[PDB]
Amino acid sequence: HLDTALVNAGRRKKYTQGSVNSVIQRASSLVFDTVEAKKHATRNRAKGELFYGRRGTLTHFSLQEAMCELEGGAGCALFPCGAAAVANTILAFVEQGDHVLMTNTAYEPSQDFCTKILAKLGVTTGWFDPLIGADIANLIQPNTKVVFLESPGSITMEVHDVPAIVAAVRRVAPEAIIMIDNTWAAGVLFKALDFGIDISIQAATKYLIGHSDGMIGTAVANARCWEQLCENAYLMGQMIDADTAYMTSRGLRTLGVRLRQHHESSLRVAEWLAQHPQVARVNHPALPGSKGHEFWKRDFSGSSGLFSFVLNKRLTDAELAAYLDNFSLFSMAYSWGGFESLILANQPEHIAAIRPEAEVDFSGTLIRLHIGLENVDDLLADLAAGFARIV
Amino acid sequence: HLDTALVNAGRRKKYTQGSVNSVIQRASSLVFDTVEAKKHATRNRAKGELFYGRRGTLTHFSLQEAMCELEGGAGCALFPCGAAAVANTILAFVEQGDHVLMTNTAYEPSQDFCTKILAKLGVTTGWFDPLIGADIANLIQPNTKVVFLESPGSITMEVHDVPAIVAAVRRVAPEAIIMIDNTWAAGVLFKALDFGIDISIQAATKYLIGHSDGMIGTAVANARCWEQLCENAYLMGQMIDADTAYMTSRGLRTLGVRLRQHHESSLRVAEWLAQHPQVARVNHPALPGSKGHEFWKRDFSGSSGLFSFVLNKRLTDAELAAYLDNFSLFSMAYSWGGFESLILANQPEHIAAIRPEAEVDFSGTLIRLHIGLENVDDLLADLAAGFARIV
Amino acid sequence: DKHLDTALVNAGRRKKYTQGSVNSVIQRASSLVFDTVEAKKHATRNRAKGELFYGRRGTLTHFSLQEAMCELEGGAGCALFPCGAAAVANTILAFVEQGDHVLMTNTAYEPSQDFCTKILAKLGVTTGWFDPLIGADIANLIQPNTKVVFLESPGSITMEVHDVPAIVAAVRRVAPEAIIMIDNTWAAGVLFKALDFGIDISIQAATKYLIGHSDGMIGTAVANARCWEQLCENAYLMGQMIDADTAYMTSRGLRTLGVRLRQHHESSLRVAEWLAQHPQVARVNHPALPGSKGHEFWKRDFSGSSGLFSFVLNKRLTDAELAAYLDNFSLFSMAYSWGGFESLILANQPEHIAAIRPEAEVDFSGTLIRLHIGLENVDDLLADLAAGFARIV
Amino acid sequence: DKHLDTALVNAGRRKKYTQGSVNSVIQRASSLVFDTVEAKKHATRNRAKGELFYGRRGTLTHFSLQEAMCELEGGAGCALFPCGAAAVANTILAFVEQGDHVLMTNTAYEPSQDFCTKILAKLGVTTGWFDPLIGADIANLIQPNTKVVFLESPGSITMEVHDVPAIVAAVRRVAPEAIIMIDNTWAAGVLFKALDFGIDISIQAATKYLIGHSDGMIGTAVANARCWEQLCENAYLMGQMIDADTAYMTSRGLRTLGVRLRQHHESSLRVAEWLAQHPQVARVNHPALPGSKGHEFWKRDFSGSSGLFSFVLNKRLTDAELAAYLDNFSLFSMAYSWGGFESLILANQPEHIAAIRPEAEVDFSGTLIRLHIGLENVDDLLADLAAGFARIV
Ligand SMILES: *Cc1c(COP(=O)(O)O)cnc(C)c1O
Ligand SMILES: *Cc1c(COP(=O)(O)O)cnc(C)c1O
Ligand SMILES: *Cc1c(COP(=O)(O)O)cnc(C)c1O
Ligand SMILES: *Cc1c(COP(=O)(O)O)cnc(C)c1O
Ligand SMILES: [Mg+2]
Ligand SMILES: [Mg+2]
Repeated sequence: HLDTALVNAGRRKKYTQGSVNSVIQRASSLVFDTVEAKKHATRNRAKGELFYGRRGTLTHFSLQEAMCELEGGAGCALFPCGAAAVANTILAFVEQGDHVLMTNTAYEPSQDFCTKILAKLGVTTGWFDPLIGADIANLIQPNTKVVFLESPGSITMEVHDVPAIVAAVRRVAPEAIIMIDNTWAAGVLFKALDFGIDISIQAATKYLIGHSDGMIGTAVANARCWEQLCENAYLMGQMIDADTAYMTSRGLRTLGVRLRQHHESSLRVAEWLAQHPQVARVNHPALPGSKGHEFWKRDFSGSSGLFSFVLNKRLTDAELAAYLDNFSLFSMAYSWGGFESLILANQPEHIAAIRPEAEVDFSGTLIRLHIGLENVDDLLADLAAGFARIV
Repeated sequence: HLDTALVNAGRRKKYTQGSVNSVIQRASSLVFDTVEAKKHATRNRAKGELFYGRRGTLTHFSLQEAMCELEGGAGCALFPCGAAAVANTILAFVEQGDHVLMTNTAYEPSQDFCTKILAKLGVTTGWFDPLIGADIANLIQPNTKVVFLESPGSITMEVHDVPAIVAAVRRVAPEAIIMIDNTWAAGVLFKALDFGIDISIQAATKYLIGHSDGMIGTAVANARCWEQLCENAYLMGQMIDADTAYMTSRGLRTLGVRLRQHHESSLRVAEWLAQHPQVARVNHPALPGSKGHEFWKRDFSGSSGLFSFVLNKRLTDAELAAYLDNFSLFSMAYSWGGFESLILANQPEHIAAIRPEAEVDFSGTLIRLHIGLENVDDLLADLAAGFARIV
Repeated sequence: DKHLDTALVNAGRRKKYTQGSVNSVIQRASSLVFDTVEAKKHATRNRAKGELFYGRRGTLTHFSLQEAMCELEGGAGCALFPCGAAAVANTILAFVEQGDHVLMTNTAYEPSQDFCTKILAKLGVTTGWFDPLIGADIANLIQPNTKVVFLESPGSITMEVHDVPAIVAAVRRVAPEAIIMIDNTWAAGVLFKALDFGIDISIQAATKYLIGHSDGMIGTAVANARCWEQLCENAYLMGQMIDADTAYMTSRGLRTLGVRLRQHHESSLRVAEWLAQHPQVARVNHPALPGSKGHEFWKRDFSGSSGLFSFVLNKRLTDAELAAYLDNFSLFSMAYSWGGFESLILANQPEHIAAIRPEAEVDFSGTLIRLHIGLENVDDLLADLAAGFARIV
Repeated sequence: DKHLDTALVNAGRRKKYTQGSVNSVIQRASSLVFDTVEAKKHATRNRAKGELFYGRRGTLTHFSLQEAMCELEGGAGCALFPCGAAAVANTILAFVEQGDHVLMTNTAYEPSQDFCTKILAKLGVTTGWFDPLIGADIANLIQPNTKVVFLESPGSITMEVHDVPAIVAAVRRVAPEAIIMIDNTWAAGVLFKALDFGIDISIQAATKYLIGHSDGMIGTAVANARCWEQLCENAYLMGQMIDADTAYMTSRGLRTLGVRLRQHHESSLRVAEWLAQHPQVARVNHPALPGSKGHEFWKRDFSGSSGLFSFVLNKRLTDAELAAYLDNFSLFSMAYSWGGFESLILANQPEHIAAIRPEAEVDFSGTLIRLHIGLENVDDLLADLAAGFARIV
């Protein structure tokens, strides 16, 4: 059961040394008692023997073991944040002349890494609609090396048909590297590697940390792709500090109870918004009628608390301020996955500008909500008060 | 005076909020009270206004201000470790078709980033002897974009003639990006940017942290190069956690008193080794006769505690174990810059393999020492006991 | 009902403490700098009133936690301590002097009892005991020199729930000026609103559910207006404080306390209901289980349950049987403390309990097993308990 | 001489605590897991002897610090506390009972005095006072019920150095069983080897030089074999402990303590020598300065100096002059505490000192300025002091 696995993942005596949680081992230098010990550590420098702090200490090894168990992978690479995990995981598998095929709903920093970093290094990026399904086969080029998924999509929440995409990729380019940004699912509500994806990337910053106070990225790879991910990310110096690794392991322990509350509350809010006269559409993977909902219901084991909705009109700048500046419980901030409820707004042309080679299908102002752990009736009252400020 | 600057750098009330040290602000989400506040934060997202944790919190801003003051730069980018700072700082300034010209004594992970990451991205790397001086002009190609220095060199400690190198580069390619790995000097014993270098990179892991228990990289850039460094490293997701940033600021406060002890002790050990019958040569920038010593004496304001020496013979594997396995105070580990004294050995062919397009000029076993804060007569007794095990 | 969830998310989070982040900043300090003599004078006058003065009085991080605890427990001030045992010992010490008498429940946490019998006694302060179900009959035990009446509901290990209204009313009838204190750790200070019942001070080992992850230690004591000044100043004369980082982690634990406690309640009551039907169980002590001692008071006076409870086996396990039972669990771990995400198991023989029930005997003869029910899947925990039963059948 | 530098680098760093790193691991815990009943029994028997048992007794991180402190101060055990004031109050409390008497130097840290007069007095323990230079004449003040003789050398604020050998010899002549304690904070426990002088317990605010950076609070008390058991168990009954992270940071501070103290000594003595020649200075109180009170004992009994000292101005500054002086320093900051990298300044009027010198009067009439000399360049600090003098001339 997932709840039991979350409580126990990565907690072995060699890391915990008698406590419930792993020790925090802060180190660059790791000491070798003999030349033979140093030789053994060198051979096992990527295999959980203490060698050098850039490879990790006991605290990192415990987190890596936990992530491999929970996401069903052969190895887990750690990064300073989610954006670093995305950028460096893609970079690890490309070279001049390669092509990346990325969903047009990818997180904007992921897109900007492709267009502003990869392109000048001779790696091209093409784009696809998140509902393309089996038709992605027609976009695979002779030089396509990476297929990059993100389900649900950033902001607009469209859910891919991963089985159809993976089957189509494997028909044309069996050896391609299929990656997913699996942050919304916290890597546990969608078991990406069981669907034939090669690498599951997360901003552990979000639900794994769970409290809006650490930043960290993870990438869990299958056996085919692990060695290349591990060694190439290491050549870029990617690692996380021991204390944040500890706080990520610690966040896992409450992830199940947190996610269940985020699901229950956010679906309640989504159902209520969907009936509301000031709401044109609700984008929540768990809400019937949302884009790709059928695939969410089939392929995921739950929901988190992040979603969006489109207002029945385009707010003026004055209305945007009246709406956003006067919430009592929702806070305006970037990021999500914590205990606090958050709100942000985007105009349609803002979204169109981050949907490469595509237009948007709405004209009202889009509101993205993160539903935290507050009482849902209090959150509904805050949203209702906001509606009254713009009616 | 440097000691007063080290105590005070980055400590302004807006970061310290009443304490001696900056507060530790742990955050991904940073809250905007109004739409206008969010617009202001966005405009100032790289200029010390709270915007998003990947850009930094008050704790990072304090460290960045300190590093800019101490190294005389326009901005300071932060990284998860020194290797990440090197890799990402080079990457920030190259594209397909560019050429990098790097000292053949560069830190081995820096070389491996160039040969294993850059090359397949269409960026070539050429090499130069660290004593090339003005003759580097003959190696500058039409596509040379970056000139990468490291003074003293890794392991073998050769000191560049930076004024001669910089003048020759500026004669041929005034616009080239000149970078230095300035870790041995802790960025303060050699004021790189005052010599016309564009970017000074450090593994803050070493002397800035000072205790072998944090990892972090920094890169301080002049005004010409800052915006590109800042934005391109950010697109790779590079950052450090708030707690390590705090521990780096904290390490600065004792850096002066620590470095003076490392200098005094390590020069004493070097002078003693230089008289010893079992020692063929001593590689210490502060020791008369060492390679580039004249430039160290002219261009640096002190020494740290890392150096090497060559034994009067090539140790067999049995002798290596007898020597290294039985020290009482020196420990075998990678890294350096802490309070503990460390020892490592390399055979000549090991060094030759990390001197691209060059051979080594010694045949004895090379021993690298980090001289910590222990009593120097105790360290000398430990070294003497080691000599007796191999005589 | 989830009534408190919004309060838990927001408690103590004011801009002066968070400075733009969601959580309070961590301000590590002994020295706190005064920019001017005028500022030093103001900080001195207000050194116990939330102006930065000296690290021993607190930094912004402590002030934020103190505000959150006062809001959640409805107090006038919150004193902080290195652990729950320090909170108990120092809160009692803050209100006693030579010649005074303490009246304490005989189900009090053992370190609390030992503080009374081994420290207070040699300082001229005597301690008497009462059965946890004494209710209004406590009036007969109050002496003219009784200064402190010390409650703990549910009781340690055996889980008996006081009739707090009856006890408080009797104390106020006989000794209105007495200081009534409660160790409110099991309720995490929020499932039983002690200060609303006329208790003067609610003490918690924040170590347990507030931290919630078995990795910090900290005590809190929230006092009403009548008692705050004496608690604050006398604990400070003993140098009592907590470090800023643990204060931050306690505030952080508050944010998930509601969702955690609901799961601990649901899972532990399921386990208790199953044990109460099991042929190898003689008795189940869970405040939320009908028939448990003081359950009617729990039902009336609490807003929920946590996950700690106990049960009595049908026999006293020998040392050998205790090893066969405890050494071979797959999910439960043997450890002290509780309140975390992990399920824990500990055994107490009946004679061990009797020795920590002063002036009383136990009313059971089997080994008592104390369970902390964590966040694991409850069916997996039941399978672990069932396997344990098979090892001792 | 740097004799202790190797010991400071290595103290407490054993493989069982460091597990491959240079520094001890940070083990955060309340619960400590017992794999078997046999392991729990062994941990219980050895719960005060460095076996993992419960977070309140310590984790590996605490054990490493305790080992380092016992090595450096030459003791049998080291008890840990939330701050220096908690160490003083709880170490004294651990050895007194109703009817006992404490004999304390009148230059003791004010919170230490207030603990005696405001806490101990109401528990039946009386306190008497002695001049710090009393030496062998202390014998006349020892009563049949004197249980504790409490030293502090140099004294707080005014810096008087005891003749510890003379005091100890007199105490052992009259009351051999008395518990002699010293607050050894100024020496960081290493510049004065208190236990080698026949003192029983050396107490430190590790907050100061051991932490060394003004950002952690922690008290330590290192006891000889005679007194360790009572200190350990009675402090534990008061719940006294420190968090694992602050213990780690204290161990970490030890590693640079030698290099820091040498700079504090060099710089502060230079400043003291300059002040002693300054026309606006009436007196300099620095143990390392010839002519200072008890300097001959400092020279004989200490292995070095720290950076805290004081001086008396040629006049008492009014409130207005105090602001002009203190508000406008560029490098010195106004704050309590000391022992860090930053230079600090605080003023005490002569009448303020007299009020904290029980049964004594002060022998100066100017404002007393206490300086902590940090790691800044000493010529810059002298320029800051010179500018201050110009503002009050
Ligand atoms: C938050 C976000 C990221 C980036 O993570 P950071 O830790 O903020 O760098 C990556 N992917 C998704 C889907 C995100 O929402
Ligand atoms: C240590 C080292 C680095 C790498 O720093 P890390 O923090 O270990 O990644 C970079 N440059 C030099 C010269 C080094 O010695
Ligand atoms: C745990 C316990 C305490 C002691 O708390 P510590 O933080 O471990 O000192 C106090 N009261 C109760 C009811 C406890 O169970
Ligand atoms: C600072 C001080 C103390 C108190 O230490 P805290 O950690 O601040 O409680 C004790 N003794 C002396 C001599 C002091 O100066
Ligand atoms: Mg578009
Ligand atoms: Mg070569």
